[PDB]
Amino acid sequence: NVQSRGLDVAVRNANDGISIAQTAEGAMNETTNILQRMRDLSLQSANGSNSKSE
Amino acid sequence: NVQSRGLDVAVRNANDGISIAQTAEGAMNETTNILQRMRDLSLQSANGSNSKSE
Repeated sequence: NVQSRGLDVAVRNANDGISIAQTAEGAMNETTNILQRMRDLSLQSANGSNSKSE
Repeated sequence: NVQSRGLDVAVRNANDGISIAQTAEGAMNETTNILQRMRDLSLQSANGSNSKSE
């Protein structure tokens, strides 16, 4: 009965660690989207056609 | 006749010993339930998702 209760808590604890990993990965999702946008703007800005104003 | 009376008293003393042992065990029944709950809380607190507040 002590092990059964401890396994109930253990499943709750694995779910909580699942949630922290989920929330973090979701935040990294927008970090990837933002970084890719910077990369496209960097390629565009490297073109020789561009002047200094743009 | 003396042994018959002393045996009647002996059953009374055996029953009183049963009563005391029974009560002491009923109290230890709740000591077990309280300790098991304390163990569930400790397992939950050992999780890393918790902050100092929890």
